[PDB]
Amino acid sequence: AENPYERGPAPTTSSIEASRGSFATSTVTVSRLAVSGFGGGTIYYPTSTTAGTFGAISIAPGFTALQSSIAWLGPRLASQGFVVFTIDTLTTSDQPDSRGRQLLAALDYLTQQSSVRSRIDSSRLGVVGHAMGGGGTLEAARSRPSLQAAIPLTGWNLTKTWSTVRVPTLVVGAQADTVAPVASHSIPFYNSLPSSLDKAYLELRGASHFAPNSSNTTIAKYTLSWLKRFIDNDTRYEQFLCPIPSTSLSISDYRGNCPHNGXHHHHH
Ligand SMILES: [Cl-]
Ligand SMILES: [Cl-]
Ligand SMILES: [Cl-]
Ligand SMILES: [Cl-]
Ligand SMILES: [Cl-]
Ligand SMILES: [Cl-]
Ligand SMILES: [Cl-]
Ligand SMILES: [Mg+2]
Repeated sequence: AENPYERGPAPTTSSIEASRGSFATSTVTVSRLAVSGFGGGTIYYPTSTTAGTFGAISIAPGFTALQSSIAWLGPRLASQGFVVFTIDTLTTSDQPDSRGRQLLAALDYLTQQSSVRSRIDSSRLGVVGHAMGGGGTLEAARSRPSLQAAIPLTGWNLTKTWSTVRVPTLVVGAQADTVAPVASHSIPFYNSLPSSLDKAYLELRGASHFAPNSSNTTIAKYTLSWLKRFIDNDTRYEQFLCPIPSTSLSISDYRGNCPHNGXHHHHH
């Protein structure tokens, strides 16, 4: 294809909302004892060897949480054409800066040492995270500007200013979140990102802090579209991001610049 990184069939509303994409997937377990730098995890990967190499992401949980809290993202994203590494942290009490470093240590294990490293294009990587792990994605993106995408889900971080981030970032907030309220976390994060950066804010209507821990089609479709657009440079997914979505039962607020790779809109 024109885009060497394009994978899978042309997307539709149905395909980006489905619980699975078109790629068969498998898993590998990485034990705590096999790695240094992070708490092990689970690799979800496309099994096909005829489609080319894939981009990859690491995903981190929040304070006290285990990888089971984010596991549903594994098959859901991997089956759309990504290697997805859901990790445990060294301790459940690790703070956002530590989670950020562990996201990066996990990506380096994935691309340099893991059993699927040959299936990955190590130049096309991203980070996703929930809660303090979402705070970790901003920490990781700030440190590693070569990342292609960063997605904090209901993120928590005492640092509110992210004006040096150069990684395209989708900030996902939960409107009713009382643990990491959007007014003091997600929205400040989004507002402090550079005006020149490809970025978006997605607010889940009436959602709690725990919405990212259960199957959620709105989180899935926009996470997928963002990862496709920026890890794969896949302009077939631009249609779902630009013009920005209108508010709905699932979406209470959306902000972002359009078009990508080139003005800011906001729907409330
Ligand atoms: Cl539609
Ligand atoms: Cl459709
Ligand atoms: Cl491995
Ligand atoms: Cl870098
Ligand atoms: Cl700050
Ligand atoms: Cl809450
Ligand atoms: Cl909708
Ligand atoms: Mg890119």
